[PDB]
Amino acid sequence: RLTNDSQQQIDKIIEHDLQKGHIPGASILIVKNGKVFLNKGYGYQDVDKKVKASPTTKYEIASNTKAFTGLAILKLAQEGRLNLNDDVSKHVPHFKMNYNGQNETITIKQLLAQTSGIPSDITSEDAVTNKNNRLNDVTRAIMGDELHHKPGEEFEYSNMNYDLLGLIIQNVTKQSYTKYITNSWLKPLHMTHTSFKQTNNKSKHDAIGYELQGSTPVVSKPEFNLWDTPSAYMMTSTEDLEHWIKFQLNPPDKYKSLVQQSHKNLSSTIGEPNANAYASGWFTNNDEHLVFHSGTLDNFSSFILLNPKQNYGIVVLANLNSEYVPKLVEHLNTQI
Repeated sequence: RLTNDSQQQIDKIIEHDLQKGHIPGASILIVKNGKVFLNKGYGYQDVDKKVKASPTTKYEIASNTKAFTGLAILKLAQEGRLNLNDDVSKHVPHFKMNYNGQNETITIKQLLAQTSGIPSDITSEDAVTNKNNRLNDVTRAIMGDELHHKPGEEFEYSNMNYDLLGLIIQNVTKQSYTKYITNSWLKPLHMTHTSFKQTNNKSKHDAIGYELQGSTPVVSKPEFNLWDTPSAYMMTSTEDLEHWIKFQLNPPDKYKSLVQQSHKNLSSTIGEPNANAYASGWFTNNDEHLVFHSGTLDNFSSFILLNPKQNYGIVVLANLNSEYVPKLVEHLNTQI
C-alpha cells in the first residue's frame, strides 16, 4: 500500500470522486519522478465478501489493453516480422473488405490508426454470436458489413481494429495472442499477475464487476466475445501496471524509439474529451504533453494517463463504469 507523501489531501479528492460516482472500489497509482508516489486501494473490490480493494486487486482494464496490442505490433514491425504498410490480407487468410462496388486494401497502420473504415459496435445486437465464433477468429464477422469510408479517409473508434491486430500477432507469432503477450511482454516486464479474461466469474484476487441498477451497484457478469480479448479483456492490477507505467515514462534505451513511435500520432479525433488525435493504443494531446487512454466496459471503468515530459503517470482502476474515473485523473493531474 505504497505512499511517498508526508501528509496530503489526495485521499479526499479520490474518495470524493469515487463516492460521488457510486464506485464501490478502485485502486489508484500515481507515479512521478520515476518511483511510485502512491499505490493505494479505496473502497471495496467485493461488496458481499466485504473485501477491501488494494494494489493487488485485479480489474478488467478494458480499452487500456489496446496499448499492449499496439506495442506488440510495433515490436513485430521492428524485428522485421511484419510491415506497418503491408495489407492485412497478407496476415489474415482472405480478409477482403469493400466500399461501394469493390474491395479495399486495408493496411496494418490503418488498423492501428483506426482509419481502416470498419464499423464500431452493435451490429451483432445483444451480446452474442449466432454462429459461435467466440474465439479470436472474428474475421468472418467483421467481413459481414461494408466499410463506412475508404481505408485511410476517416477515423472511427472500433474494437475490431485492435482485434484484427490481435490475429496478426497470433498468425505471425505462430502462438496464441494471449501466450505471446504474456511470454514476450508481461513476464519480462515483471507483470507476473496479469492475465486475460475467460470464464467471467472472479476468484479471490479478481475484483467483482458492478453495474448500477438505479442508484445501487449490482454484480454484473456481461456476456463477452473472446475475439475482443486484444482490445478489451486484459486483467491486471495497479501493482503490475506500476512496471508498465515506468516503462512507458522512461523506457530503457533499446526501447525508447519503439515506445516513442508508440506515442507518435496516426490520425486525428474530434470526439474524445481531451484528445485531438490517436496513436497506437493511446489518445494524444501533444499541446498539453499528454498521452492517455480511457477504458470502459459495462461493469468496469479504468484510465491511464502518461506525461512523458515531467515524468509522471496517473492510473485509476475502478470496478464500475463511471464518468468520474476520467474526472478523477483531472483532479489528480492538476495536483502536479
